[PDB]
Amino acid sequence: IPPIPPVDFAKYGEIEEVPMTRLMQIGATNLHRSWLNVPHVTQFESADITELEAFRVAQKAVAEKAGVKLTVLPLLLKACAYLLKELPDFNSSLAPSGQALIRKKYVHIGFAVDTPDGLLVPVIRNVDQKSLLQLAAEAAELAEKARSKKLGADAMQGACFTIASLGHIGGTAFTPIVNAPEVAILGVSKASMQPVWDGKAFQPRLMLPLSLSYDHRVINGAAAARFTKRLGDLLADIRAILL
Amino acid sequence: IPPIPPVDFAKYGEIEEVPMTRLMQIGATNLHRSWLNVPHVTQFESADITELEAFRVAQKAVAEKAGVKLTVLPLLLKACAYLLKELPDFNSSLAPSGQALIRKKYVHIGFAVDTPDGLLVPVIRNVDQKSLLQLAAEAAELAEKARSKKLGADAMQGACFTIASLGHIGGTAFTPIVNAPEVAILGVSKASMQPVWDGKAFQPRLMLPLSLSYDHRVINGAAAARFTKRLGDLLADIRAILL
Amino acid sequence: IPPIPPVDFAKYGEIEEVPMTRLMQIGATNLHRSWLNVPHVTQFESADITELEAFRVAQKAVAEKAGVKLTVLPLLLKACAYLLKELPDFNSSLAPSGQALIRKKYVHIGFAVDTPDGLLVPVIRNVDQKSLLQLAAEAAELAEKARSKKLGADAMQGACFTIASLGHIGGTAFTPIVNAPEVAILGVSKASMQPVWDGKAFQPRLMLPLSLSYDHRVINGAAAARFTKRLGDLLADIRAILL
Repeated sequence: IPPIPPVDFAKYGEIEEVPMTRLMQIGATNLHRSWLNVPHVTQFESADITELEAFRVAQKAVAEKAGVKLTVLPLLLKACAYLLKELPDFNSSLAPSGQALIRKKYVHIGFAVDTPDGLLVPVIRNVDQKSLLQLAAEAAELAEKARSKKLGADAMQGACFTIASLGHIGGTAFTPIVNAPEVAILGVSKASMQPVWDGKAFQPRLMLPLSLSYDHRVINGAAAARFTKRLGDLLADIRAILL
Repeated sequence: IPPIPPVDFAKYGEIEEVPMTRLMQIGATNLHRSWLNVPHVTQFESADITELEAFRVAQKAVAEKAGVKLTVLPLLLKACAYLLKELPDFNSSLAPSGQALIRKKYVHIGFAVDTPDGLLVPVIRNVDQKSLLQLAAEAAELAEKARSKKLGADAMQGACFTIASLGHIGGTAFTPIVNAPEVAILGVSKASMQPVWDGKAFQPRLMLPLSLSYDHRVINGAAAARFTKRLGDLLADIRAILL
Repeated sequence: IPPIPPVDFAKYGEIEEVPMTRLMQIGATNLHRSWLNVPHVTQFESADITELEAFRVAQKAVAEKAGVKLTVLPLLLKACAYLLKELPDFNSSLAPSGQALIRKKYVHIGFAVDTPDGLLVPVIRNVDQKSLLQLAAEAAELAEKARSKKLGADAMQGACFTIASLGHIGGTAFTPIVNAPEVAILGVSKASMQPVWDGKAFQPRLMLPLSLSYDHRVINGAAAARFTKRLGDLLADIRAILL
């Protein structure tokens, strides 16, 4: 692939060289390898989380009694695990022969933690089997170990899917890059009060922006549209996970 | 381009190998070839289809008398054909010498049909010359043949542009991949009632999300912004196609 | 990278060959080189410019007395220059060794001008040091020279960042391509009156759509979300640039 021509940046003013941590360099390589290997499409959707939010906030007592903080992330992890089982092509990878998908029968999900040294994506194993306060505890632990460089490379392996949440900082939507060999990554941005037509008038609903990027070789437009539609449906009423 | 390292997925749990149809493999190759060849940009726009929708629904009698279903797709195909003639760089392809555009003087448009075996994009020839009930009939036929594997490879050729509609499933917008050697593809998502400022107050208008991806080597930002603006203008009042 | 198969386009109808200006061909090459080199992510945000707009319009007298037109572009250039200093990783480039960032201590910003011959991106040097009417005058001059082929290649060099504004034509958002070796580009689309929840009811605020594409090897999701959040914050109240 043609390289970018070097420029003498100091011809234009003062420059300074800072170096990249080995973590950034690793990260840089993996993103570039994914970019050139995966033809990316991003499907955008918004989910009504007004009732989910009310639930979160009411269970503040129980979560503190348990010592966990219950954010949107365990609710997101539980719903994507239910969906990764319903729509199995999202829980799979392209076999190196280019002619088979390896469908995984397990659901481990990674989530992006941005640390000073670079991006880490710890993996919670068997998300489909853990409860909201279990995933809350564990997500929190893995993030603290990630920040404190105590995350062992074992916990960075064998994910089937990645959630990347930037809702705590800002933004309306973004187009994340698939962590190949996974086949999809869910970006989540900031929730806002939005007018939503109730058939007769506009009601304020709290809306969560979702950005699903996927590997278009494995997932086609209709399948990905159906995945963010079911996810918006499960987040609007998380009780559907019970049936 | 650096390959993705193989992972032993069975170290993490049970896996299963399903194979890809030849159609998926073909599709996989073509998308990857487009991805690496076309520097992609997506221009997003929303079009007011309140009046278009009213028209569609009122002509339900005539369409049933004709045996056709009149969806948004023939209305979309007629407007893009008028525009492909107004803005001819969208109806062209980059010559293999890298230094000429081949402007096509015909308008054939493909539309994406997602079938079990994979994606098919049948082509309606000379969309600029057919009427809304003619394109309605023909689109329906080609889709049935596509699903029923009776679509002959002849009808999959020589398109100038592609419409990919996922409005029947969901989503707010997506970033489609250009089917090279074409130079653009229109993605269409779900219509929603939206408040739109009338100069004095917010009126509910039915808004259609449009996502134009284009080949930035051939089309620059201003030209693509002008294309989705004219398309939003023609869909808001389809009578402008008459003049 | 696998080439696109040639098609005999004349099998389908009349075709015509128009040639590409040398400018388009140069442009075509540079975009393709960026595309294959930079793993791109776009972060979308909206900024409340109601008060900025009021200010613009009230200073119409002063700007005309000075002979300049004061558009949104000098306001945008001043805010990104303040931010390029606050968040220095956006004002830097990846060193050819792949293992260092060259942080620039100067702020020169380019802006996209679409001319008949192709795209030109003139550079205003030391944007951080010039005033709103100075940047207004200079932006206007450079654009006229760009259109009139009088722009000397000197003024097309050593930019740290690019603003690409299509707000004067249309669109809701787009995904621009990073001009490598820069690490980010801000796309700006059309402002619309939008309902924005004031804690109790929806107020019409004039909202500007921002689309920040970045080089994900150098900038991670949280940093880019923080950059468009600070930019939305500075545009909502440009007086924060004074402190």
